[PDB]
Amino acid sequence: EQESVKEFLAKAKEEFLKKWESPSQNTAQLDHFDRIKTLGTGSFGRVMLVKHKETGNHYAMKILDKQKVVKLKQIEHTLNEKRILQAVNFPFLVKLEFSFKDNSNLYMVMEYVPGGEMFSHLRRIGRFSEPHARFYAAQIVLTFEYLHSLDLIYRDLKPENLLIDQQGYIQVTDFGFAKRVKGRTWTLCGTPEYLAPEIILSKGYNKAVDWWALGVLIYEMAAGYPPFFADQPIQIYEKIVSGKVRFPSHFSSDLKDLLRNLLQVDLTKRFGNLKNGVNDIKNHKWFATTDWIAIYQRKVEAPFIPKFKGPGDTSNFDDYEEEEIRVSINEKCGKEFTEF
Ligand SMILES: O=C(O)c1ccc([N+](=O)[O-])cc1
Repeated sequence: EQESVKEFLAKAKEEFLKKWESPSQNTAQLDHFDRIKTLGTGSFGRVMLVKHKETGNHYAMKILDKQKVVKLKQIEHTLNEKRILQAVNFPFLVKLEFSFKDNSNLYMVMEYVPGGEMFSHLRRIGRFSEPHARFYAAQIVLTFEYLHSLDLIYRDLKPENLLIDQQGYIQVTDFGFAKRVKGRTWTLCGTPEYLAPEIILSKGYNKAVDWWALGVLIYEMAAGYPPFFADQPIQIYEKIVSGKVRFPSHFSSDLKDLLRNLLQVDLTKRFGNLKNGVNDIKNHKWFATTDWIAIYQRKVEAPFIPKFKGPGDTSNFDDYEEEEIRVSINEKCGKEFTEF
């Protein structure tokens, strides 16, 4: 509770609110960019590496098909995503550089993070050592302290959404489920292995779901697999709600203790959601070696620098069928996306 942290977060919230209340809109257009490669694809959108034709800068352009967003009931989520991203500012949050829309699609032009997904690195090495997991975890703790102070819940923590930058630090990406919430919210969203019990059980839930997800992430980083793994979602959900977790014997006692407090089924007893808030996590013995300010200032040497050749190198991302970016002659779903 150092006044220094209080004053930092008060300024952070002031700056967020000014942008939140007057969002930027329509700051580029599609023909300002060349398409390079598809980096990922989903049921209503895609991410493509693009290059700005005048500056030469590379970006990750997320393209969402308006009709599919509507069909999959993602309108509000998409509006949340863009309004939040244009208003936030933190060292471990990916930057939204431009946004715009056309007759068919919504576009969010993000910084490109060439090291690829944490998930790929984790799966290639098997598991991270505790110091390595702790370095990433510390960045997530600080990022959640920031987001939660702004009344934002992230709701999609998982290794695929954490990209590794040129200095070996995290960039949190994919704000598709992020939401500004005072009090409780109810939507079923997230990824199965990372869902808190109160989401599975259809309760009104709060920021404590992000702290649960951090427990899942730390476990998965340190073990190589998530704590509630099973072959089918229903089996995963049964394990999540059960109140039981098994730890590998290689985990330190401090790690097990922290994880029991993050993976606490009773949200009213979960670290990050008690009277001392984030400080119960920051002051835990597992984080005793963490210099929180040095992490924030990016002065700690990272566990590894991803291997890549330059800002246009796509070698840490995988290969997808290349599909057209078609723009209809007629405006689709204009009313739904007026504010974008
Ligand atoms: O926020 C996102 O969804 C996002 C996805 C991918 C990348 N990227 O590939 O750098 C950046 C942001």
